[PDB]
Amino acid sequence: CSRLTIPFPFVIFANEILAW
Amino acid sequence: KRGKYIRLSTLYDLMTQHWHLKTPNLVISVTGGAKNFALKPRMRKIFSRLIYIAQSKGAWIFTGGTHYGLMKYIGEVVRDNTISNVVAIGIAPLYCLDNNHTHLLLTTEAKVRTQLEKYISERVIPESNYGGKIPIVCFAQGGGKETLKSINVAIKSKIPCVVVEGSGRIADVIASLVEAEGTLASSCVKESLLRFLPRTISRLSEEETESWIKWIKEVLESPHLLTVIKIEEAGDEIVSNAISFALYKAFSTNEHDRDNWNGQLKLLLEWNQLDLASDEIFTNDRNWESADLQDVMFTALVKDRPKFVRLFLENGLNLRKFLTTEVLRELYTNNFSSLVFKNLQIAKNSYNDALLTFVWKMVEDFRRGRHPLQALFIWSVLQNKKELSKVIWEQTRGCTLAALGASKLLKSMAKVKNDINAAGESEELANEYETRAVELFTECYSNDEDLAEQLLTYSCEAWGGSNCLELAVEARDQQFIAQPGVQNFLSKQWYGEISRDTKNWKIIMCLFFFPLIGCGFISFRFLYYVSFFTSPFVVFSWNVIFYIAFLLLFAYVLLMDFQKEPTALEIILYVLVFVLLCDEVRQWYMNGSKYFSDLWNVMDTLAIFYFIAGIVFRLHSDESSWYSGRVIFCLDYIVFTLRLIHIFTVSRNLGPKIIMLQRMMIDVFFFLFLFAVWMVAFGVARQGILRKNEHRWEWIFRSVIYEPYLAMFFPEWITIPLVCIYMLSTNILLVNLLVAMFGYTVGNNDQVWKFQRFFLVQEYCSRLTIPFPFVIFANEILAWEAVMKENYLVKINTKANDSSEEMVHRFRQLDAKLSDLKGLLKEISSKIK
Amino acid sequence: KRGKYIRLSTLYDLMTQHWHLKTPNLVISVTGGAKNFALKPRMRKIFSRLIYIAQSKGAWIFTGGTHYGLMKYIGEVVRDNTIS
Amino acid sequence: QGGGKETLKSINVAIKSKIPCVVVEGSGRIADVIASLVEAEGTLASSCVKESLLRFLPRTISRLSEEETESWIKWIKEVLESPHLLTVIKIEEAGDEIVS
Ligand SMILES: CC(C)CCC[C@@H](C)[C@H]1CC[C@H]2[C@@H]3CC=C4C[C@@H](OC(=O)CCC(=O)O)CC[C@]4(C)[C@H]3CC[C@]12C
Ligand SMILES: Cc1cccc(COc2ccccc2C(=O)N(CCCN)Cc2cccs2)c1
Ligand SMILES: CCCCCCCCCCC
Ligand SMILES: CCCCCCCCCCC
Ligand code: NA
Ligand code: NA
Repeated sequence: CSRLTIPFPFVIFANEILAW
Repeated sequence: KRGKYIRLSTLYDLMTQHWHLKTPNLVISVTGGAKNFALKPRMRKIFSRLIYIAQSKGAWIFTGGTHYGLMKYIGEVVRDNTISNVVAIGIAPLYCLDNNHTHLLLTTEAKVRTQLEKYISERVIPESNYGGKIPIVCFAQGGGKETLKSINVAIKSKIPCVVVEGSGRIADVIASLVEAEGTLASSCVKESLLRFLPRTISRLSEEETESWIKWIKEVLESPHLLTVIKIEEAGDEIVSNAISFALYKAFSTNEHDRDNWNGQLKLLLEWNQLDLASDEIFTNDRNWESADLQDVMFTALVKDRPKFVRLFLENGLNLRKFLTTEVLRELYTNNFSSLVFKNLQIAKNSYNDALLTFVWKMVEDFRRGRHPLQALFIWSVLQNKKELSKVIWEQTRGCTLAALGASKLLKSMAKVKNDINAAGESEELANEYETRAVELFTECYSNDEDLAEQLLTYSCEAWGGSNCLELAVEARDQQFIAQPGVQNFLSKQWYGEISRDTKNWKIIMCLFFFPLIGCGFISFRFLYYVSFFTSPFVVFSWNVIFYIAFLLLFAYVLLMDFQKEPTALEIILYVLVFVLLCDEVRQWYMNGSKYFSDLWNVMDTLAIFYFIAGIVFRLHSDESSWYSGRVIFCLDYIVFTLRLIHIFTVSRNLGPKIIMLQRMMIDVFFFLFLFAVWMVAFGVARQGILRKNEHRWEWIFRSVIYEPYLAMFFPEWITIPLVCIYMLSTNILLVNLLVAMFGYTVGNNDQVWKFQRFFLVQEYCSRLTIPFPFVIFANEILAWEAVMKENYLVKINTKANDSSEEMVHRFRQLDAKLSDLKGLLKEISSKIK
Repeated sequence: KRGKYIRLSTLYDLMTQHWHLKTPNLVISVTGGAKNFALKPRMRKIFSRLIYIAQSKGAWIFTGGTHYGLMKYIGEVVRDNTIS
Repeated sequence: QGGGKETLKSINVAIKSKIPCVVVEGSGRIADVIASLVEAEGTLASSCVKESLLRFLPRTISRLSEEETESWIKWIKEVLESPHLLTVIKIEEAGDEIVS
């Protein structure tokens, strides 16, 4: 999941919770 | 952001009409501006359960809205509950204001606070739970003059009950001056209050210190308005055990509700006061007819009081009469949570079974418009009512069946990944309905086996449309099926009307010699042949014996026969293959296009369709396709023998090894698939390197697949990385081989194969009970387990022995005995004076 | 199916000679027509062990034969022991 | 096991007339009374029937006359004339085989 989120042929195209 | 403030020196309408809602409860916390307040782990817990109670009942919490000690802790628990409604109204060298109260109304302030809360106690309410009257409670935990007159002006002026506890300065005083009758104890206020808070008396005059004795002694003029949260109450639900007992005291001592037993019940039902409602209401000196216990029952179901549903049933309430046609539809759309019903949509669509379709349609026809007890049970199972559904289960008629249908309905609603908290709870509740149906059925099987096995196959009167066995295989309830009652049932369904005590070989030798059945050789249970040859152990033994003789005759046809004409041997080879196909088409039902997904049952059909093509090539009369009809018979002879090898493989390892096998079968099929992928890529590499560079046809695409198997059955610098291919292709294929070996291990093991041994034998018993050559020729027990359930519920209830050895009754039964000795010591001193 | 009834305002021979057997034990449960009866888990157990004892010793259990509270519970444990 | 006038004279006409033994237990209205008036010798306890029976069932006394309420004291005290015909299934007997 830390790779690119786009398929192979298209690689060339590219404090409120601490209170909880 | 919010927080409203009003400067102040008639009031109530400016906050219930302009601002917010009505009060079913109202709590008063009085400490005053104590800048210090020792919050223990206990006092942090008492005033955190209290705001959860005000969150549940919807109360107002009047306190002094300044940012010190308790009142800044009460404020910061309120914003903790609005993070995870509560209306904490605040009324107040110099104190700073508290930035956590919802509405602020700022010594000089404790008269408008009293005359407000004395007005809310004055009101008359048409909802009328507490006789109307809006329940007012006043807490107390600390010392000082201000919290002493707050208890005074509560109790003396009107009747709000007051709750204190034994941790503090003067709330410990009144916690000590209530277990004592000394004719108002005219100077024990001085004999208390000095030895437990010695520094406050030497700070003021005597005439006001005696006024504190006048203050305290008029609190104790009514001890029915004074509940004490004692220190030894080391458990949850002790604030509400004190608030409800304070509200029950003030309600029942009105001297008006002697005829109103029902108003005491609805009060004691809203709070979960079971052990108070049993001994103060249902004691048979009070007169109730068990006819007005029905609207109180419908409230005990919807607010999830499971202990009160049980108390209403055991005091006399016919649940069959109560569950009318409209109560179930005031329950499936009015009191059905939409998060479950949205989750019922996803379970019905993504993991669809025959039981869910009856459940999804019976939820719908109540929300759109007869076994009523089993509709209330599904209502309380779908919503994961953990302990209410255990009460309705004991009132159902088919109790082993409904414990399995609930265990399947939850196991399908726990297959939804929409919320893994609700899917983790309902899987846990399903695992204790399967356990509930194991130990009920072993109780039924420790009685006579002919009635418990009458109950396994009960026609259910359309519960879900299935018996207890069908509802346990589809649920994959491995614990219900691995129990010895169900395994003994199947081994009698497989041995048939033959007894299991005859021998194993004694059955087989009666196949080869029919007149041994008519003697006393076999000990089954006038024409015993139709009983012997219908048991599926004999049908399986004859079908394998026929299948070997079919293969020994197909070997004679292939070698000695088969010259040019299909003579009398080969025609009956069709007829023996035809009954191997006629039974397949009559078993081609119930497939769902998934019966053929195992490579040993699609192999059965593809061995005949590759054999029927051998009868096509047989009747062509030319030598160019007669021999092509022999090589398709000889290749099909190996397919028919591998099915015999697979029959011997399964039927020997049908036991503990049936999990190791058939997991290793799909693990070797994956290795052989990866080996076939590698042999294809070895074929392209070997064809691309060798000759015939551009001289090709569809010769290539049919040879490259087979040239490495014919290979199985210039060195400048590339020869050394050719070995690094054989050190990589050996590695990645040997790992797939060893994964196939040891993959059965990784992944209670007795109930895994006992479910599979049950599922395979019941799959074979669901075939025809006639051998291969003859396929062309073709509420009295629910009353019994109601007795068996009550014997079972006695077993699990009297298993509270390690909780009876917890001596919390014996820690307090001598406290009444030592106080029996205590009071007699005191009165004998009064006589000799 | 069964269940015999006699309207009544010397008696014993008309049930040991015409009807059934002799008594090694004889239990008397007296509550009267209490229309309400709080059956706890304990009182459900005391009056279920008792009928098992009368099953073992072969007793007669005289009670008020009306369908209310204990006497309808005593009756329905009796048919539970004739089922098991 | 329960209360009322009828189960009180049933214990009476059992014990007084002939000798069948009587078994009570401590869960009920007046069977809890005689479960409390057997661990006590007070020379027949001439008014402890009033010192019992009121603090543990307070609504049945204010439904009838006094001369029959004193007759209930006459009813209860002739039960206790023979305490060898009065077994109590006590509450702490949390186990099987306590009826027999
Ligand atoms: C030359 C041929 C004709 C003579 C040899 C006969 C055998 C090939 C046949 C007759 C006895 C048969 C067996 C009879 C008993 C067994 C065990 C039986 O397994 C069980 O009993 C499991 C118990 C259960 O499933 O509940 C399954 C069939 C099987 C292997 C049969 C497989 C084939 C057998 C060995
Ligand atoms: C090539 C071919 C095609 C169709 C049918 C056959 C004859 O197959 C049998 C022979 C003897 C006994 C039982 C069978 C037989 O039907 N089984 C094998 C039983 C053991 N796994 C099919 C199955 C039953 C349950 C799951 S699978 C052969
Ligand atoms: C379970 C043992 C069965 C032994 C086989 C019986 C004899 C088969 C051959 C009979 C001709
Ligand atoms: C380049 C070949 C190296 C030898 C391979 C040995 C594999 C043995 C597999 C036995 C399971
Ligand atoms: Na290789
Ligand atoms: Na290899």
